[PDB]
Parts: sequence; structure tokens; C-alpha cells
Amino acid sequence: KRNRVVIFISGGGSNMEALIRAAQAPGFPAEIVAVFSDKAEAGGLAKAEAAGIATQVFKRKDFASKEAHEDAILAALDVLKPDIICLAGYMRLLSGRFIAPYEGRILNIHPSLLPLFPGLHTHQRALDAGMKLAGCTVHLVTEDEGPILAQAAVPVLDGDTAETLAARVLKAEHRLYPLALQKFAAGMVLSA
Amino acid sequence: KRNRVVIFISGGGSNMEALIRAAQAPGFPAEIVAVFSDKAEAGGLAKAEAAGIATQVFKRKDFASKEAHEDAILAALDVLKPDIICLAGYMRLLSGRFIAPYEGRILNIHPSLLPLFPGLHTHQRALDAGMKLAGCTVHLVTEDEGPILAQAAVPVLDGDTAETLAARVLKAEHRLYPLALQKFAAGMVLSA
Ligand SMILES: [Cl-]
Ligand SMILES: [Cl-]
Repeated sequence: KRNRVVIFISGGGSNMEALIRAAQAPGFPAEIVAVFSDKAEAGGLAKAEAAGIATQVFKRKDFASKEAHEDAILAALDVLKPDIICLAGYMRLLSGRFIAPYEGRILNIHPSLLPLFPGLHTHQRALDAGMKLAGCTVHLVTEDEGPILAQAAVPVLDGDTAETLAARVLKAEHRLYPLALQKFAAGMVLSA
Repeated sequence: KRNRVVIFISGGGSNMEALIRAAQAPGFPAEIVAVFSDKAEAGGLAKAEAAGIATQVFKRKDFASKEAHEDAILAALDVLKPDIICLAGYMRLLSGRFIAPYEGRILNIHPSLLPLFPGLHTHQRALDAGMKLAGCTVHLVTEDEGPILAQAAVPVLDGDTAETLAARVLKAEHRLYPLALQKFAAGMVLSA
């Protein structure tokens, strides 16, 4: 029996779609049972629907408080019985209270080499620090910053912008998230 | 005409020896003209001598002040006419005054992914932060921390110690320093 995964998104769902694609393979140890979003306009939803994955939207504005919003989400999760929850560009902070029932089972991808640049603008920040490598991190989300599960590095090239660098790191995220999920559920880069 | 390089060491000279080895190749754009040490017991000296490189020791204890020590070193450098100075485990801080005549021409290797862990115990620190990649950085030394020139990353494996990790990063340093010197003088790693 494969691990049941629910992916959360708020935007275009690039990493969500990478997870859905990797999970189609024979013997992959997880299946994607739903994609949840806090935004109806999130481009990832249409992508999930086209690949035949159930989708659910819970808008914050539709509840009287953040707790009522997390409560609706938890009740909805419970009917799906996920084993693993993957955040893939979800833009809301999870309370400790939300995390508790899924302690140790919530993963997140972040486009820096944590603990560097744990907040926003990670690619510009790498360029501003003059770094020659950058990358991404999958970690557990904890009751900021649970245990790192996996990391990937790519070169920063002469002449990169935040946009060119982000696009390269994103190829790496597409490969890293499935690998971390595979490891969870079941040489060197030189830049000069 | 090749770039003339003087390497500084205080210890066994592993990276010094990597630079000396890379420079033997036809068409390599640098030659190693001397190795300087602040310690007569530095194991790198014997290695330099066996490869036919002139060596010089200036002990701090033999001068009345740090300035007189840097003064002797600068005068000695001047007779060798280096174009590039490489620090390879040299354990003394260079004053701005020492750096000025070689501004932009002094390189250093550090066994972390700067700006992470810029001081000591870099491998233990990476393990304590739970990182899955670690590596090394060649940077310019400035009148801590000049512009990064090159970086390399290697995986941190399940079960690494500071010692196993240091040894892996050291293979990467051996490859990184020559590459940075080559660039100066003239895809991705996933870990889960
Ligand atoms: Cl950015
Ligand atoms: Cl260490």
C-alpha cells in the first residue's frame, strides 16, 4: 500500500505537478490523493484536475477566524486519511495546533540552502552575497524550521539574474521533491 | 608567461600540494614559485621541497612585532614578484596594510559554503544544522570576507561525522582551488 499524500498550493503548482508526475511511475511509494488550495485562482488546481486528482479550495475569507479555517481544512484532511502532507508554494503559516495531528508528516520545499535565506527573495539574496552555488531544501514543518530532509545545489553562472537563477533552482526542486518523498515514504558540483 | 604564485601554509599543506600538482600540467596558467610558512614544523614544506619549490619560513616569535613580521614577509614576496598569492591553511590574520600591495590578488580557501560558517568547526556546524550538502569556497581576501570566486558542494551522508565529512569536502577543495586559480589567472548535486 502506497503512502497517501495531500499537496497544498497557493499558486501555479510547478512543484505540485512534479510530485504528481513522479508518483505516476510504477513502484513509486506514494499516491497523490488530493491538492488543497487557499486560492481558487491558483493555476495548480486546473493542472491537478487534468491529471485526475481531487481538489479542494478553502478561502480564509470564508471563515470567521484563522482557527475556523484550519478546522475546516483538518476535517477535510481527515476524510482523505493522508499519511504525508506536502506544502508546495502554500502561502499561509500553519499553527502548532494544525501541525500536531500530522507531527513529523508535513514536508515543505524552500528555494534556498537552509539555514541560509529562510524567508523571501532567496535567489536575489544568493546573488547579493556573491555565492556561486544555490539550491533548494525539503524539510519537515514543526510545532520556523524543522529537520532538513534533502537538499540540492546548482551553479550560479556569471551574468545570472534572480529570474535566470530561479529557473535553474526550480529544475532542481522538481527533482528534489520527489526524491525526498520517495526516501520519506519508503558526487560534487563545482562552480567557478 | 604564466602567473607567478606564492602559496602560504601553516600545516600539512594538502591544498598546497593540490595547487602544485595542478600547476605541473602543460598550459596551466600559473606557476608555483614559492611556499611560505609561519611554522617550521608545517608538513607542507617537506612536500613543496620534494616537488622542487623554494620555501621560506618567517616565525612570528622572531620579530619584535606583528608589523615587523609582515614587513619581512612583504620584502621576501617582493623579490619573488608574485602575481597571485594563495592562502592554503595559513593561520594568521593579514592586516589591511599587508593586503594593500596585493589588493585583489590574494585568494583563500575556506571549508564551508560562505557566508555560512565563516570561522572554525565548519563540518561539525553543517551536521549540527542538519544540512544535506556542504562544501568549500575560494574567495578574495580584502582590506573578514572578500568577493567569492568559486564554490563546490558535496553531499552529507547519513551517518557522517565531522571527520568523514571533512575528508569528502577536502577532495572537493583539491579540485576547487586549481579551478579558481585557473579562472582567476587566465549540473546539480542532490542529497536525500
Ligand atoms: Cl528572488
Ligand atoms: Cl569540524
